[PDB]
Amino acid sequence: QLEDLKQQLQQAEEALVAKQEVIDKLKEEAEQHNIVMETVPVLKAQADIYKADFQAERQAREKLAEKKELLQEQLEQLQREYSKLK
Amino acid sequence: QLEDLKQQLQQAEEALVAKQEVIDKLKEEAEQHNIVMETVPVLKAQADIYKADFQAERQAREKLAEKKELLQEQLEQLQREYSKLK
Repeated sequence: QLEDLKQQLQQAEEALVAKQEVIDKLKEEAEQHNIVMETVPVLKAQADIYKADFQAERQAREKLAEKKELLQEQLEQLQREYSKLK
Repeated sequence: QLEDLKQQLQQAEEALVAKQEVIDKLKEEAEQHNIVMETVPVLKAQADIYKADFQAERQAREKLAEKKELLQEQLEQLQREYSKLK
């Protein structure tokens, strides 16, 4: 009854070495994974900065386009008004 | 002792359940990591699309800003010419 236990205990003792080595591999991979993981909030923040730059630029171009068209009309009307007096 | 051995055997059998779940946790985290990693080429593609649109937008804005400045000078100049005749 004692020898019977002694064998199933040494078997389980080796099975803990077998499982600790699996844990030790997965943990080392986990640290390599984490450094890579650090990059993701950085790429996300970069994508946001480029979207905002584009959106601000687009807004500026549209407003600028409106003013130019407005200026052109004023210039044409004024050229016509001036020609009448010269 | 038979009693000492009994405890050590049920504290090795339970320690294998305790180590398998450490393995099962690390493996489940590994799959959640790989899912976050898949986002990397997506954030990179997004940044590139926005970066290109921003650059195309900046060039159109800079051409529009050159024309608007020219019109403004043409307008202030014509205002000066007109004011001379009243």
